[PDB]
Amino acid sequence: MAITSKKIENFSDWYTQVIVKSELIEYYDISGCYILRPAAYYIWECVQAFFNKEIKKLNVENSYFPLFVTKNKLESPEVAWVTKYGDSNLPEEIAIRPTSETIMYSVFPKWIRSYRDLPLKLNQWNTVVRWEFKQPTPFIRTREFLWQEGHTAHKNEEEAVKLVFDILDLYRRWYEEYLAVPIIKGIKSEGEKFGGANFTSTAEAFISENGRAIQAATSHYLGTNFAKMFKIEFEDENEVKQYVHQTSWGCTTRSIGIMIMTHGDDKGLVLPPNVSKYKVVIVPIFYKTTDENAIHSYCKDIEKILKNAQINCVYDDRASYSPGYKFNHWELRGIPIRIEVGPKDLQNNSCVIVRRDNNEKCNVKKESVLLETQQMLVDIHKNLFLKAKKKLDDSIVQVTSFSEVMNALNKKKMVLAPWCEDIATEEEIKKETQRLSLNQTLSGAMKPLCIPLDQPPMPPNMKCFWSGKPAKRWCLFGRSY
Amino acid sequence: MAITSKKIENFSDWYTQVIVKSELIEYYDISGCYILRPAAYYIWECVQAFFNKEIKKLNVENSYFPLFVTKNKLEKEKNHIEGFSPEVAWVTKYGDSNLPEEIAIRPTSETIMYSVFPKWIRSYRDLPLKLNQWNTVVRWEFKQPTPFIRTREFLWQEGHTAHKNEEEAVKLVFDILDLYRRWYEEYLAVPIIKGIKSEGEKFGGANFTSTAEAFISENGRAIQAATSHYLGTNFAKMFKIEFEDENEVKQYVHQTSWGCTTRSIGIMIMTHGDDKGLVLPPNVSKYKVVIVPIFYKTTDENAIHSYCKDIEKILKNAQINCVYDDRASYSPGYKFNHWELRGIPIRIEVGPKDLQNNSCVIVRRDNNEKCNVKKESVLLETQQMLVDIHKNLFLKAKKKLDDSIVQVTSFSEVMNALNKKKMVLAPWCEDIATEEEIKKETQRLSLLSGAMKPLCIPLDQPPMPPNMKCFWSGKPAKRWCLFGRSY
Ligand SMILES: Cc1cc(N2CC[C@@](CO)(C3CC3)C2=O)cc(C(=O)NCc2cc(F)cc(-c3cnn(C)c3)c2)n1
Ligand SMILES: Cc1cc(N2CC[C@@](CO)(C3CC3)C2=O)cc(C(=O)NCc2cc(F)cc(-c3cnn(C)c3)c2)n1
Ligand code: PRO
Ligand code: PRO
Ligand SMILES: [Cl-]
Ligand SMILES: [Cl-]
Ligand SMILES: [Cl-]
Ligand SMILES: [Cl-]
Ligand SMILES: [Cl-]
Ligand SMILES: [Cl-]
Repeated sequence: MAITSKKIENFSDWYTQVIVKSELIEYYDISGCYILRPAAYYIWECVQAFFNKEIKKLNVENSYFPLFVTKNKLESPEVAWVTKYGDSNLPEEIAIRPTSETIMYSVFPKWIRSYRDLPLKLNQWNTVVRWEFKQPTPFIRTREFLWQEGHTAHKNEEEAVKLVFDILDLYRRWYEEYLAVPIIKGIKSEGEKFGGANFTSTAEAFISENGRAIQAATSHYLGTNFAKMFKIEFEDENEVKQYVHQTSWGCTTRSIGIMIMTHGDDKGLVLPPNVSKYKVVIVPIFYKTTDENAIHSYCKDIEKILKNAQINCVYDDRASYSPGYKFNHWELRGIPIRIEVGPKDLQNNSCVIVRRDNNEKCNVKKESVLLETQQMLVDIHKNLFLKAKKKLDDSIVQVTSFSEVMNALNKKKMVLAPWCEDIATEEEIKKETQRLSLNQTLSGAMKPLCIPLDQPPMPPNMKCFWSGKPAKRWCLFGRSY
Repeated sequence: MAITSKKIENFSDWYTQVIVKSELIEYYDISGCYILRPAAYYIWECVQAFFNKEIKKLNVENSYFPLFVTKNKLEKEKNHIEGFSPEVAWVTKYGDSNLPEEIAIRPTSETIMYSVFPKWIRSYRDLPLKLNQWNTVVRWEFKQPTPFIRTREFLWQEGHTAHKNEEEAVKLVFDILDLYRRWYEEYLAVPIIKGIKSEGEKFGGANFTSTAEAFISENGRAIQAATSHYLGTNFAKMFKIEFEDENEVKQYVHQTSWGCTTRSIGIMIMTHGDDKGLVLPPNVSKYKVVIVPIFYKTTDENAIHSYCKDIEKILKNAQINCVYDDRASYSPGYKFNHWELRGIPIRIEVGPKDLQNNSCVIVRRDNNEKCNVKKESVLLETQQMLVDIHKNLFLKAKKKLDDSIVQVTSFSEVMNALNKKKMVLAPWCEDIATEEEIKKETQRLSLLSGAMKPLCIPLDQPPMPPNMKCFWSGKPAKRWCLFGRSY
């Protein structure tokens, strides 16, 4: 099979082709739900192992809360409602969790009585259902998805904010160190922040081949807002009752999606080594051999070296298929490294190592196969990240006025604009960009993506690019998913 | 807090007290749904790690399939529908909107996965297909629930394979069965009986169902611990999962299915828990050791603090998780009880008298046996203790299992065995019609249901005399079968 749509030219078709033909995703007769085949679920398992290791160092503990919330306890136009079991009607409808704030925070008071019960730090690896009737995009925007949601309660605001930003850096490492994707850290505007949050912090990603931003992960400071709604109070060290200061943070399998859209090429899936089940595929070339079993033994001992070094590989000894067919088979599926061994290189005690990301063929003696493999795996990651980073940073153009924006938006860029952050302007900007875009399947609108944590200098009397009023801060704007 | 009910005299109240006060579960606003607090979810995490690494050796791969299924796919089922229909949860409203196309929450994932299996299996070159899911399922039963054991929503793994013939599939069925035995014995220290299920108790649509059964001798109740089904070609015919074999002729795949749930946690709790509360196998306790200081007005409290922090660092540099209970507001005895309630396998006490000797007291949660260890060896003895505790928990458990089986030849022996909280081993003709007769008559003579059901036909069969009759019908007995009250 082959990718018959160029990514730069027909992005959404390239994407569906890649995710189905690499065996990541299978479509399902309920739209917005997709089957995660082994190759994608493996990526999820990897980032889950990493994130678990890292949040246990923050003393977060894993737990599992129910899938169902009662109607009253959810007081939304996006929720699947259960009503019957078999043919009998439920006494009252129950909702499938779209998020678990109201499921968890209504039992938090049974656990929190005094300052000696804090901080409470829980995490869930679960599934949520968000039944939006807009159009789905696999991984990026789906009605059922896997995620992790963490929730903490602290005795004050300093501890809670510190954790919000510790989690945000763990999300940075999740994307950069495992998915080789660079992200922009920022604060969400108050029109786009989480409902009930004090502030929402965020990591944003950008798909430059189609000009779209994607929110990669979120860490919210809820403050005492949910504490006052659910009366989560505690006796402090002065016998005074106080409200807990709360955080919640989440990340979903959308991350896999962002990864595919960043590194994928026209040959197919390109996988960062850390998240590929097979890091190496060994492909024999049997033509012109003198001892087929010698080629077998040679490949199998390369295999033994690698997995004795904890490097998982597959030996593709299928006899019917040409070497070229197998090269394409494993390239499509994103295996980062291929080892070719033909009769000349058994004669030389060498083998050819091929990097998936640049297709550079390299002749290495077998004596240093492992070392070279390990080095290349590391370098593959570096290069995937670096290529992505420059692509990200060449996608942001600073503008001082709205008149420069549409042009920048039509070259598939993000605008860094000085903004007064007044909430009424978010919708005005969205509709104006929406109407101007209506002149050549997803939305033309431009929205605040985030106020970046790393700020350029604000010149003295800088006017807001939309309002003409004093500009509060620099904000990223762009089309998104 | 403490356990005020004795396991042997009020089992159900003992159980609810233990699971709540050890901070294992929390009760939820919706009946039959429970919160798994960190201590129980940790056990789930451990057995999941172990099972993942074992099934990956069998070349099973993890996957994730949707939570929902249309009626179209769920009714391709011939007898699967008979088995699961009244407990299926139905989603009818979406936001603020009822749409005709109502969808069901998975009670099990056969009809979800097998509906796409034909797309992935075309040739013998595609076989075997081996998939596993860690997920949640919903079985909304009208009967009243039991935390861990019978819940309306529960966590599990479900594994599903397809093979080119019967030999491969049956071999995998029993390899998975032994992985389940290892789950229970090596991690939960719970002995199980391997067996084959009766025809009336086997999974709907399965050719045969193999099973591990556990028994709670303190209330005479059997609990099905895990199952491994050989589905043969039943689901393959009904879902048209065919493949071209080596001669280019269509065949049906031979399928297996196997599952195990958070029920195992409950089984563990019911096996080892005692009147002091939870008793955890060390493999599934987050903390292996709790250090409690003992303060007497003879020595500096800071010297004891330093000593315990030394011990804690010794243990944590050896990858043994511990906790030093430094809390100044509570007595040592309070801490003893606090941590015995929560099932920590080992407690280390240091006071003045073992600080003077560079030693400490090591106490085992399973038998309260105390040891006096010099500091320089704490580590290794702790290590050995952790192993021995596990084996003790297993061995004790096994013998209460072996003493709980009464072998009978006549129904006249049955009630006296059931009312003495045993399961019976009885010669049985295995005709499906007799299962309901037995259930009803044992319910009617008992004072949770009093019925005894067929549990398993054990793989280990005692010899069967040539003219032995079925204990219930008088017809020639075929095999020995375990009967008991259950959950
Ligand atoms: C996979 C995924 C991840 C996240 N989220 C949430 C934010 C964040 C950022 O980190 C997070 C951790 C919590 C991200 O991961 C949100 C959705 C989602 O909203 N689903 C419902 C749905 C279904 C549908 F068919 C279509 C649309 C839809 C809406 N507009 N358009 C053009 C299409 C929406 N889905
Ligand atoms: C945790 C769990 C595990 C398993 N399963 C099934 C077998 C096995 C072990 O082989 C497995 C698949 C792998 C086990 O784990 C089945 C249930 C369950 O049937 N839930 C519904 C329910 C809810 C309710 F409130 C009450 C009752 C009910 C029915 N009778 N009584 C007296 C009470 C049932 N629950
Ligand atoms: O949906 C969200 O953004 C928050 C964060 C994780 C849990 N709920
Ligand atoms: O419920 C059961 O018993 C089978 C085995 C796992 C999937 N379905
Ligand atoms: Cl892993
Ligand atoms: Cl705490
Ligand atoms: Cl292969
Ligand atoms: Cl195929
Ligand atoms: Cl403590
Ligand atoms: Cl037996």
